[PDB]
Parts: sequence; structure tokens; C-alpha cells
Amino acid sequence: YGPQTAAGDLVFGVCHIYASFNDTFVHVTDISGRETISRVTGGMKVKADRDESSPYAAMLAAQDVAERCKECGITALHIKMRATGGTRSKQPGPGAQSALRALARSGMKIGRIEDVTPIPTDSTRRKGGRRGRRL
RNA sequence: CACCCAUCGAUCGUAAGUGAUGGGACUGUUCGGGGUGAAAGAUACGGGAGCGCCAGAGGUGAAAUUCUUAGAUCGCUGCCAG
Repeated sequence: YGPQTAAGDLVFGVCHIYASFNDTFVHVTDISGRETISRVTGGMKVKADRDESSPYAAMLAAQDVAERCKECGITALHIKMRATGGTRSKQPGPGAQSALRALARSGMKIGRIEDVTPIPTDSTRRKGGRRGRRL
């Protein structure tokens, strides 16, 4: 099933792409965000714990979410990319460009593109003491 | 310009320095995350409610302890606290 509109129109959902260093969410929802349509993570497409953030897992996840959002009736995506943000890291993880390419090549039209990494006007004490994650 | 009358007071008088690119005080005037009192704000971390969705999420060199179909993580809008 799907929505009904005139011939020359595009149904726009919003695709939140959560690209942290440990996983990768691809999350297609209604423009409100209130109604999830389909979300797939990089950990649903691989066996190893490592590959949850691999560029291949994010590709397969954004694929398998694009096919289902087409099944539902969504044709274009306003894209909202996100890193862990807050205090962790404002740099988007590896499986972000691969999710973008997956959606674009798969066939979803791409509207706006955005960065919604949570950032602080000022922040709570970051994890790891004064000396940080000594390695 | 030493005086002239109109019309306002008419205290009795400085004579032992000068006023440091010394100091202090004053006036004016910036300037500044200087101090302190009281409201308001901002996202973010966390929890919580409502609404979706379903199989993982978190974490790592790799894992595991940890959370999770009894609905975790994720998404949206209020809410609470620091």
C-alpha cells in the first residue's frame, strides 16, 4: 500500500543516519519523525561485532531500508546525518558516506541534507578522567 | 589704560622655598571573563510520559560484564532534575 497523490509529485520522508564508531543506524520516518517507517542498523547485516560500523554493513542497511520505504510509498528523503555528539565525538563515523551512497544509488531522491549531531552550549563532564583514555 | 560718576560688596593682613617623568587625594573619562547579589536563557548528558518500529543496542585491538520482545538502542513533542 501507499499514499495517493498527483502523477508529478514526490513523497518525502526523513532519513536519520546515525553514524557512530561502533554502529550505523539508517532510520526512515515520516517528516514528523513521530511515525517510524523502517529502521535498519549495521549490526543487523553482519556477524562480527567489529563490522557493525563497516562501510559495507551501512551500505546493506541503507539498501534494505530503501527497498522497504519504497514498498511503503516514500520516494525522496530529507537526510539528517548525526554523530554520537554531546560529549563523545562530533565526527561522523565511517558508515555515513556509504549509507548516503546506498540510498542515492538505490534510487531514493535526495532533498535536503543536514547535520543534527547533538552539540552542547556547555557540557557534562566527559567520560574518562583528566588523563583520558590512556592507550 | 593711571583716573570719572553712576552702585554693589568694603574680612585686617601672602611673603620661610619649590611643586620630583616621588607618593597620596580629587575631578572628568574610558576599559576590562576584576569581585559579589538576584532573575532569565541555551543546547547537551540522564531520567520520564505519550506516539512509532522491531532485534538487537552498548563497548573494544578483539571481546566480554551491562541493557533488551516483559519492547532495549533509534525517531518526534512535551516534562523533571542537577
